[PDB]
Amino acid sequence: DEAVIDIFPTGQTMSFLRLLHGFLGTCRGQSMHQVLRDPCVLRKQLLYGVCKTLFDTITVRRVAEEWKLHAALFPYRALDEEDLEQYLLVWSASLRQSVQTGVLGALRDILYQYADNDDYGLYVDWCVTVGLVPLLDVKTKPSEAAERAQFVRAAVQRATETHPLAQDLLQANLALLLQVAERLGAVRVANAPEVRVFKKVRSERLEAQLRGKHIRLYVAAEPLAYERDKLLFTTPVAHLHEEILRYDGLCRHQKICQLLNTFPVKVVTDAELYHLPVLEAVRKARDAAPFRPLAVEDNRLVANSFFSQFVPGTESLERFLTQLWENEYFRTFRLRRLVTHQGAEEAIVYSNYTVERVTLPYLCHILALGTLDPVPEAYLQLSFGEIVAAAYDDSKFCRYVELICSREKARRRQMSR
Amino acid sequence: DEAVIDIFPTGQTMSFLRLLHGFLGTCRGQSMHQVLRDPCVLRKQLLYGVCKTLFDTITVRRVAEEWKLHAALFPYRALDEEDLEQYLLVWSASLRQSVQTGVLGALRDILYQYADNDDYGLYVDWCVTVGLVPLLDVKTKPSEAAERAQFVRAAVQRATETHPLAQDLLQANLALLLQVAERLGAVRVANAPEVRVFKKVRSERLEAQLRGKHIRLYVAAEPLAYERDKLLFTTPVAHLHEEILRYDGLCRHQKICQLLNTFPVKVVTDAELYHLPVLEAVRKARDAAPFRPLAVEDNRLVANSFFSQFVPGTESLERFLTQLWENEYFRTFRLRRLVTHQGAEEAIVYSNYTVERVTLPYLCHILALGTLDPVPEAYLQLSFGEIVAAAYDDSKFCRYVELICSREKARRRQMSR
Amino acid sequence: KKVRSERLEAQLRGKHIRLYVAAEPLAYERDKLLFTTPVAHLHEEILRYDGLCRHQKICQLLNTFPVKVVT
Repeated sequence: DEAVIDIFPTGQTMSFLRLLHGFLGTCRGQSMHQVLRDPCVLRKQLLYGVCKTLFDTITVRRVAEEWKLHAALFPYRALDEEDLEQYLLVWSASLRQSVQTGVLGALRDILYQYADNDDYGLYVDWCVTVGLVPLLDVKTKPSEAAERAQFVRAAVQRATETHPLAQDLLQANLALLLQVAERLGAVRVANAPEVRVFKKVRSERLEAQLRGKHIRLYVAAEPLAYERDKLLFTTPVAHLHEEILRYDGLCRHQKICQLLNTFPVKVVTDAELYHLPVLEAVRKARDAAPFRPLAVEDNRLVANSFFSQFVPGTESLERFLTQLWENEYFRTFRLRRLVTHQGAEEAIVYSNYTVERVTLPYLCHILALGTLDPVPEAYLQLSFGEIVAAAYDDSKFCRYVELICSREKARRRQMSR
Repeated sequence: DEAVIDIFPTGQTMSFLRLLHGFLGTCRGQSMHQVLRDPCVLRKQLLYGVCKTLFDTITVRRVAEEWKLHAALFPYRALDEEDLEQYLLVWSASLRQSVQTGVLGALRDILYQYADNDDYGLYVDWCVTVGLVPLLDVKTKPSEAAERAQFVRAAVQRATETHPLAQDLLQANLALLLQVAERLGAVRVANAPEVRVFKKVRSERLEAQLRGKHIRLYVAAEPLAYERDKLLFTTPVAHLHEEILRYDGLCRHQKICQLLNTFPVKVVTDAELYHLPVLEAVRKARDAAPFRPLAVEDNRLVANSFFSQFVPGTESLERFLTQLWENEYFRTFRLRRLVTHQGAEEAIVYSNYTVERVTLPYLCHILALGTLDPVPEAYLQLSFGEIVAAAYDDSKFCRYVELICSREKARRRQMSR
Repeated sequence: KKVRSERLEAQLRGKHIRLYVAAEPLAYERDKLLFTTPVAHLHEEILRYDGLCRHQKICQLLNTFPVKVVT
């Protein structure tokens, strides 16, 4: 039996998850954590990365080849003065919308089936409250890899009946598609009881076990460790644990100093009230708070007493704590505050440092990052389905259309002129 | 008998539905849940999805063929200088309004008959308060599928007497229309007494039963489960349950400390008031609140008493709770606040993230999502009937009118010039 | 609302009449059942207001005299 210092299921960190999802502590700052765990933004960045890796592959060759196919199939032309640019622009729009809705249906189906592990919304807690994530690599029989291969083959059959160039792109990159699909169902966030993580004092190679079985873990911020056997975390929630404990103690104190002043006089020695009228309400109230005196024996000597009536004010440290939570979650992740003119907090949303700090290291330890890339934060406010329309616009897919536009305008301009 | 931790019909979550529809708690924020369960926006997005799936199908061929039909039926033409564009524009407007009112009558009939299951308004409660929906897959005899076929055939007979191009669109896609009509009446939201959901501790495969019958359920957020046998949820309403319980405790406390200070003096030892004139009113008032003393025996020793007069201030935590509720429902769903200049809260309405978070997973577990798409949030504020006029305008149905406009202007411009 | 089959239907003086349900209330082992309608969202608060109005009238009608004595 090795003496090993333990960190996870103590009071100091089991209380952290209760306060962080609000069993004990509450404030207006509690919302600024729940903005940080939108599990849709992970699937947005995931689809942005897989579509950006998808689209920039064969932008040069097939834009000539399928245009040659549709041109030799239908070379119909009346005049080369006005209608050529109109056919050009409706051509570009039709291609981009067809491959758009094709890969949009493909990514939408393969994500809406099995991207809802929703472990992001716990990953942010273990990256904000202890700085290191427990996770159990769930594996199954290898037949289920063939089952997922079957499912993504059915999805690209939907793409096959959608459009030929889209299914050409998916038949190009389905290998990495099924790779990131299996990496997506590869792990959980260790959301299970009787889990524990500890730091062995002889060799600081702190590792978790789940119910006796060793599990791996990704450490992002190892705590500082000294001759203080208990050890301080550098995590952002542990910056403010004392203050929110002070707040909840003040809430209990205010409740008990309210509940001990209910009666009008002091001596020494359930909607029942609403509906029922006042003539019996004054009857029920008088027995609802029984007058109780208070007494201790003393010989030849009684009190010269004093009375104190106060309630502790919550609004001062309430405004202080909400300001503390607000400026804290704006420093340690640079959330933006986009507003209109004289506009009051229209949106709080992820910015460039936030995705770099939480989403990209997440995909580092899911190891999907070998193919992916960050989404710019201006794109993240957009839609689930509109994001691709600017995503492959950011690639040279729509930039090659301008060059083939100039090539076609030269090709028929030397015909006309 | 298996020891299974139970979650649904306890105090902690049956009280959630009572506070959410306001049996116990109240605030100015309580409306911000009821804006989130507008059941008309689901049928809005549903009709947008089915009209978008309809209208992009045959935009290329039949616009030429039916114009050939109308041209060979009536090729009358006086001059090609001014009147050609006028006939062209009234032609395009008549086409779009005819198919508009055709599919509008079709979707209006098939929606107003059997889309008022209104289960969205309960789905948002089980997605906001426990993060998972119980639901019972209601099935019937297979004859009723032929009754629904009969109903949609009657609706397309109304389309038949409306317009032929709309009847061609519905005769093209009536199969998937029957699919979405069946999937719409496929399930309820498990709004029934004696329903229960629990989490089996031996394998965390939490499942619901209805009165002993096993039913499936869609989990969107697995709650955190530990050696704490009770488990904490990550949902929005459980983030603020304690604070509104504090509010209701203060409401009861203020009601008592108002109801116990009603008499003017204290010693130690129903509209019947309004109509009645004051001479008998002051008579009924004194017996309406009888003077009562209060007494406990003591020997050789009496009181040195003190008096307290206060009621708790409700407006401080009332403003605090409404602000908490407000910024809570603004972070966890990015509800927009569209306003005019110096305009105060003109509308709170669904934005891009909100439909992605609640409507699209709803249609994911109704499995209508294989044919549908999100409506952009700017369209959802528009009408039930005007929405399609922009919806197929977003498609190439009105964009192909510009190309056949240029084709007709070339076809008669080479005739005139 | 019939508890055996939730097929809630109205009658007029013993004669059955039809009804259009726009929002069926939620029903549980709570025999009284909660409505999802907007007026039931604020019923408790306006009952609190009317109780306060009665309370203010009766605490006005009990302070009308200038002096108060005991005996």
